[PDB]
Amino acid sequence: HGFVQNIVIDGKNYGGYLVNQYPYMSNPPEVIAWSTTATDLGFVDGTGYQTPDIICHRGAKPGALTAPVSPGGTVELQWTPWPDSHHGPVINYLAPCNGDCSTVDKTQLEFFKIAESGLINDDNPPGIWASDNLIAANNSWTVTIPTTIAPGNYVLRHEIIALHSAQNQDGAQNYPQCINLQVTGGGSDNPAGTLGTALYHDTDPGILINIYQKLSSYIIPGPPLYT
Ligand SMILES: *[C@@H]1O[C@H](CO)[C@@H](O)[C@H](O)[C@H]1NC(C)=O
Ligand SMILES: [Cu+2]
Repeated sequence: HGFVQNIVIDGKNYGGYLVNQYPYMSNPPEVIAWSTTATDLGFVDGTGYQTPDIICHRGAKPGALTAPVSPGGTVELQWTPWPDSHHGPVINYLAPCNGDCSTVDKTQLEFFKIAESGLINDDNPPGIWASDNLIAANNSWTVTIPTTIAPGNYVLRHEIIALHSAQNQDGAQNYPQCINLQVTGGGSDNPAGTLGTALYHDTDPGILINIYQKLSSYIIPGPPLYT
């Protein structure tokens, strides 16, 4: 259980959507982060993969603000302290807003994968995952925005999937966090985009999986990485 508390871009903090404060507030602040109803700090499991909840988490609505990112610049997302138990991949997708991200229909966003990290080492099952990398980096993930994509406004959909219960149907725990970015530079790729509700299915080999046994490979779920 956890959520993105803060985002660092070009030497300043953009406060995140504090899901344990703002939902109780009724005049909460404008942020670059999407609002959610996930006040349990919980997940979207396999029962929700073909519901709108999977896109930017349960009941999610666009953030009011959009953060400019320098060309090929870094977006550092800072989580609440991530449990060692919650082993699994950290995956990053962009969808174009074709306009102000604050007014987009989330149901029509088309995501391309810009980064994935999965099973790093399996010497000691369940092993060392991207989630363990995120913990070792004091609960922060660094995303580099490609230079080869068309500039414009994009939703960054940032996700940990926890696999600690994933040996059972609908056991995998998706933690998607969305923020609004204004990508800059000279690129011109418009990568083939996957609907939120076509990202994952509940029987994918990276999703329905027993992590506690020796694993020879791990197929990171979601569409193919763009390069
Ligand atoms: C995280 O930072 C704290 C100090 O702020 C430190 O005590 C902790 O051990 C750090 N890093 C890692 C890899 O644990
Ligand atoms: Cu949890």
